[PDB]
Parts: sequence; C-alpha cells; structure tokens
Amino acid sequence: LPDSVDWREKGCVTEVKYQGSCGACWAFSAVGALEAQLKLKTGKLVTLSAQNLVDCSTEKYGNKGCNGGFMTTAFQYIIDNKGIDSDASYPYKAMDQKCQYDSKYRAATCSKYTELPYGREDVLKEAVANKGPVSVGVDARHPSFFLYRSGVYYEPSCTQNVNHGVLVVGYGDLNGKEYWLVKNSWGHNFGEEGYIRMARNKGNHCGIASFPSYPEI
Ligand SMILES: *C(=O)[C@H](CSCc1ccccc1)NC(=O)[C@H](Cc1ccccc1)NC(=O)N1CCOCC1
Repeated sequence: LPDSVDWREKGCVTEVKYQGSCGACWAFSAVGALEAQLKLKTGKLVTLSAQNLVDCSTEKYGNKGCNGGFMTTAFQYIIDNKGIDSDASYPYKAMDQKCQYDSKYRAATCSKYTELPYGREDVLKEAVANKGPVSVGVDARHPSFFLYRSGVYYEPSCTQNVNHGVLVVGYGDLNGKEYWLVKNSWGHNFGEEGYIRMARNKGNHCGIASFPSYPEI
C-alpha cells in the first residue's frame, strides 16, 4: 500500500464547509464521502447537499437534523430516495427545514455502503488507499480539538468513544509521526485550512477507526 495518500491531489475533495451552530457534522461527512465517489465515477467534482440530509434523512433514519445523526443512515436515505441534490440547488442553512428534495436537481446516487471492522486502522488504511475517502466518527469532546492549529494531533485524554463525524481523505507521516488526514466541517479557519492530522497507529486514537464507512455509486 502507498505510504502516503491525499485524495485532495486527485481532485476528489470539495471545499471545506462550515456547519455553524448546527450539529450537521454527520451530513457533511456523508456527502464528503459520496462527493469523492462521484468524482471517481463521473470525472466531475460537485458539492452535494448536506442540508438535503438534514431536512430529509430524519426519524426513519434515526437522525435528528441539527441535533445529530449517522453517516450510515444518511447513505441509506440516499439509497432509498434514489438520489441527493447538489449543494448549489439545495444550500446549507444550518437549520432544520422541511424536506424539499427535488429529483430535477439530483447530482448523485448511492447503491450501497460498506462498514469497516471496529478499531482496525490497517483495514481503514487499505480502504482509504484503494476505495477513497472514508466517513468516521472521532472523539472531539476535548477542548484541544477545536484549538488544534497544526502538526499531528495527539490528545492523551482521548478515548475510543466517538461523537463527531468527519472524513478521512488521506494518511501519511510528519517526520515519523504517522497520521490520518481528516477533513472537518468547521470552516477554512479551523486547523490546517480546515483539516486536522490525527495520530495514526496509536491504538485507535480518538476512536478514528471505531466506525468507518464509505458509500459506492
Ligand atoms: C456533529 O456535528 C454532531 C454533534 S451533535 C450535538 C451538537 C453539538 C453542537 C451543536 C448542535 C448539536 N455529532 C453527530 O451528529 C454524531 C455523529 C456521529 C456519527 C457516527 C459515530 C459517532 C458520532 N451523532 C450524534 O451525535 N447523534 C446521532 C443521532 O442521535 C443524536 C446523537
């Protein structure tokens, strides 16, 4: 397997988004994963509607809009719905709204999704190298997480009990410190232009490999 991967270099990652005061991290992680598959399958990079997920993948999917949700059930909604709209046609408002999905603006579909084995960083590495960006949950309930600025993030208080959905878009090592390249949804001002490099192969640090999943078109 390659020693380093960065899907941004292959044009498979859209601009970093900003969720604001809405807990839509799960929606952003899910569309981020599908946006990469869309680029790989059609040759075009389009940001997909996180709002579509927030407004439409609700109770039936165990999701609570701005109060939280799951990437896996978001993918199921896209499968059941037979599509998800473009972000351009269905903009993010950081608020719970009525469902306004319209197939006229469908920008992608999802036929299935895959869940990786609990805590296996080696399997996660393979998937990121061979399949593409992977949605994961991390333990971000530590003030050091939002205050992260650069380098490889390591928080001794972290645990494997996850609560924040993000997207792994690569991996590598910074002078010997292995890491996962993670795209967040806290805007361009967070971390390294919207990304955080999290410790890799350090005992499933922050639970990054606890619940990984990726969709396929
Ligand atoms: C992402 O932004 C959120 C935080 S929800 C709490 C909150 C914080 C700040 C403002 C408003 C609300 N997290 C989630 O959406 C997580 C994502 C996730 C996915 C997979 C594994 C771990 C975590 N999901 C949840 O918090 N919930 C899922 C649905 O029931 C409600 C809780």
